[PDB]
Amino acid sequence: LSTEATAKIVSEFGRDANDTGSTEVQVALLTAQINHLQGHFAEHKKDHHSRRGLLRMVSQRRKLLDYLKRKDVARYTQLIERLGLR
RNA sequence: UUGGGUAACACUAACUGGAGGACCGAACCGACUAAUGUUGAAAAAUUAGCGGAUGACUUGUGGCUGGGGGUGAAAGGCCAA
Repeated sequence: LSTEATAKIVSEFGRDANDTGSTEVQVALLTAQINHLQGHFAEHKKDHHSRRGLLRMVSQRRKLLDYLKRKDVARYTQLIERLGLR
């Protein structure tokens, strides 16, 4: 993931200016990495060690969403709708 | 295929679909048990009872391979009683 590719995905999801670590921002980056990693699975079926990597990643995202939906259900439906998870 | 659960793997339910030298059975094939017949209707036939059924299947016509040769899922079976 390129620098600008990361900085841009953080800005488009950033709640406000200078928003680096937020529920929607975090999950955004994780989702991205997950996508690239999942696509990395379509190929290299043998790469088992990487499978564990995404497991932790997706687990983190699952917990982040669980926290969000639990607190603000509105920000949740919005986040998912924008990304495309679930 | 749809729905649901899962990160994925894959799972569950419903629906769809319907293969299978598969099963019971028609064309049909086979033909175990008895009597009739046995100068018989018949040089192996009749009757009751009895077994099997989309395939490497069955069948018409045409054509090929021949004598100690051929042909034979072989029984020394068949090559016009």
